[PDB]
Amino acid sequence: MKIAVMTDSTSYLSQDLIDKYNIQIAPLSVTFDDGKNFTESNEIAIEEFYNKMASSQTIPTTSQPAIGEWITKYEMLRDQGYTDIIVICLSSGISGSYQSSYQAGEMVEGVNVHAFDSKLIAMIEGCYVLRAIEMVEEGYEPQQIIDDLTNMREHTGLYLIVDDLKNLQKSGRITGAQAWVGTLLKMKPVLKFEDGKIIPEEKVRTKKRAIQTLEKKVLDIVKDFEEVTLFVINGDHFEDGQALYKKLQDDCPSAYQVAYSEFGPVVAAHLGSGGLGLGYVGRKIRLT
Ligand SMILES: CCCCCCCCCCCCCCCC(=O)O
Repeated sequence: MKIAVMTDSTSYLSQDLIDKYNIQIAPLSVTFDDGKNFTESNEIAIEEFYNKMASSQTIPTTSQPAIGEWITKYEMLRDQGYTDIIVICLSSGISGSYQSSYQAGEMVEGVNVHAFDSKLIAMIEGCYVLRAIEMVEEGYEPQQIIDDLTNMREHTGLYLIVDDLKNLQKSGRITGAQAWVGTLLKMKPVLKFEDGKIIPEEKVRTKKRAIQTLEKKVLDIVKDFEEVTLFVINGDHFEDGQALYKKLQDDCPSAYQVAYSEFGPVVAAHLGSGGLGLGYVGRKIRLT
């Protein structure tokens, strides 16, 4: 038995872990109305993408990995000699990448494809990849791995702050007067992941109080977990994410694993400039 673990680009794992464990990546894409297409990888400049998103009158569209990259990746893993492939995808409720990976897993002969719906995104999704790899190293069975990941999904979440009301207007989700009143009142919508769906939670004035609410809610949730791993997922606003990270380091005991990360173009295209998330998992994920 030879078990491998792969994922998509929305897991936003650092290139270090991808090189160390040789994790395969099915990249997503983001295309603008001008024809400019960005394929998610650790080589493109996120600053250029943010500058484009600012210099674009219309919001871009996002694209799941085409029903092809999964096929070649499974084929290469089978040619290398792998009996089982555990695939970790972003939330199937927000994207079709999980469905495309599952469908591609049916057209590849010679290896079992275990597609997993992480119901999350970013490093919170990459935590499933890290746990799967760790438990392959421990000598677990793919069914036991899927069971463990499903149990982990029960104690895993992500809260989010949207800062770009102009981006929400550019997508048509809000009106002009709404955006103006939100800017005047410093209104910052707070959202959360629930069963793979992004649902509203609070509407907090100013980004500072919204960050405090993020911390309060996540700490209240993880107080009951035997193991806690927190993740700051920042955007182009370095100061906000760094402040939240340092506040967590000061407020949380060392028994908590606090980490920092940043999301890429596919997430930024829908979150806008200044978005910031706090995610949690109820396990001690091996981040090295
Ligand atoms: C850590 C930040 C989380 C914010 C995530 C916001 C993105 C919502 C949906 C993701 C992109 C849409 C679907 C991906 C590509 C596609 O299938 O079209």
